[PDB]
Amino acid sequence: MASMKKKGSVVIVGRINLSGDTAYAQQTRGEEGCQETSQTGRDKNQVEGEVQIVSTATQTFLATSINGVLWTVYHGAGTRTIASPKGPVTQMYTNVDKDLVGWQAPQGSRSLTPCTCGSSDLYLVTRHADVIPVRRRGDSRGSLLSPRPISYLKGSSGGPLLCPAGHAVGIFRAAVSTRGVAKAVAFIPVESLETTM
Ligand SMILES: CC[C@H](C)[C@H](NC(C)=O)C(=O)N[C@H]1CCCCC/C=C\[C@@H]2C[C@@]2(C(=O)NS(=O)(=O)C2(C)CC2)NC(=O)[C@@H]2C[C@@H](Oc3nc4cc(OC)ccc4nc3C)CN2C1=O
Ligand SMILES: [Zn+2]
Repeated sequence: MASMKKKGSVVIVGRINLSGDTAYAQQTRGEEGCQETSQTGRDKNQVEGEVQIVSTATQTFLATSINGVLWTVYHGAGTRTIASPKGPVTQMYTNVDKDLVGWQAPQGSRSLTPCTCGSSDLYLVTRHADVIPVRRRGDSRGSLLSPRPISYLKGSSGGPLLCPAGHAVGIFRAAVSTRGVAKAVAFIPVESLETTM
């Protein structure tokens, strides 16, 4: 009982910059700072952008702000708090049935707008700042126009699927793997987010 440890907070360690004409990943915190911040839950770094790169002590993935909520996957964050300037912040959404969690969007972040376009021509943003065209195939699935090994998608859960106009259509959740090649992806649709809200 005196032995019991507590899990650290999720920590923002970077972002995917979609500011200009060229998407690129930026790192804002190194490994050691990440571990220190995960234990204290005190993150004093300025936050910017819509797509954050986040890490725990053992995993790294993405988190996306939509409608003032920073969304990510349960299989990445579990029930963890997220580090913030005033300490660990408790999740305001947790749905294991959707593989979905969410915190209040960090101060200084920018939120994506939920898509109302009804378009099936989507774009998946990875942690390496790749913008991958994806054709919507269902309420929660889409196919990569150019399949590639799952290695290229690993670590991008929690990243956004965007419509042509830049609206949020869903949160990247899983890849459908066929002999190691990712031909389709599964995502949490924004409407499922808007419902949980
Ligand atoms: C829908 C399932 C489908 C039928 C697939 N079948 C086949 C044959 O392909 C199929 O299983 N695919 C898998 C191939 C993996 C190989 C790598 C894939 C690469 C990128 C992928 C986007 C990524 C990702 O990047 N994670 S991550 O960021 O690296 C990480 C681990 C740090 C966080 N998601 C990803 O890895 C997921 C995680 C697992 O899925 C779920 N866990 C949970 C857990 C929960 O509580 C514990 C509650 C709900 C839940 N719901 C899921 C759907 C396995 N995942 C696959 O994608
Ligand atoms: Zn749209």
